[PDB]
Amino acid sequence: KTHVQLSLPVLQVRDVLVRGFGDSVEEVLSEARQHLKDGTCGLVEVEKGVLPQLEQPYVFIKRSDAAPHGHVMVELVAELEGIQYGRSGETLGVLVPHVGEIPVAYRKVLLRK
Ligand SMILES: O=C(O)[C@H](O)c1ccccc1
Repeated sequence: KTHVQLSLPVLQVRDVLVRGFGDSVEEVLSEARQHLKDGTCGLVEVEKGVLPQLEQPYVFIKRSDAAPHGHVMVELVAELEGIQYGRSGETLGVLVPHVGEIPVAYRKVLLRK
């Protein structure tokens, strides 16, 4: 399937133990996609002071369309040193590895895979 319904645990930035997916745009997009497949991906909602507490390159989920079965359609966009790889809509948050942190909420998304 081209899209997969996922429920992403929303984590507080100060709880996150592993603050990015790796060291290159290509690696972080690869690792994000793997963690989204394996159910080991969390979402941090972006506000003032969040991104400097996480590791670049960043992986964002961004709205790809204006929401089947409650699931917002999203795609992945990476960022390194102020350059974005991908073009998409509003940021829903930044993806990180999930290693057992307790979430504050779930974000229902339909991920373009
Ligand atoms: O196809 C799968 O195994 C799975 O749906 C999946 C989820 C997220 C990204 C890629 C693939």
